[PDB]
Amino acid sequence: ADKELKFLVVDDQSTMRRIVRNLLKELGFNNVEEAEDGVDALNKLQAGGYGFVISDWKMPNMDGLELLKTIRADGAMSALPVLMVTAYAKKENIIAAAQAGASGYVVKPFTAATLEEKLNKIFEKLGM
Ligand code: BEF
Ligand SMILES: [Mn+2]
Repeated sequence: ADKELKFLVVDDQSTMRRIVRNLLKELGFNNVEEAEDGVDALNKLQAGGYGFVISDWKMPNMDGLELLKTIRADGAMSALPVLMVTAYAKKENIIAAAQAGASGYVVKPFTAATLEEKLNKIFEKLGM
């Protein structure tokens, strides 16, 4: 994928945002911004230019399933890649996120290799 691809990393825990941002840097992606919940995310997205969203689920103000649904329903951003990265591991959560249009889903805790693999799977699916 294009190394200038602009990522938005959304998680309500600063530790997890730092993990994901650092992993992206190792993969050669430095154009990375952060958000703390779905509302903060949407504000950043409105500003434009984003090419990929990595999102937590459990967050105050707007949770990540609502964020994913909002993105998918909005004409300006309906095709934005959204990778869910969450501690929710139950199949009903996986099903609800998949049905809502998630591009992929990673369960926390996750290894660097898992994040790379799942990002690549999405790049290949979308021809990026
Ligand atoms: F708080 Be997240 F869904 F891991
Ligand atoms: Mn959370």
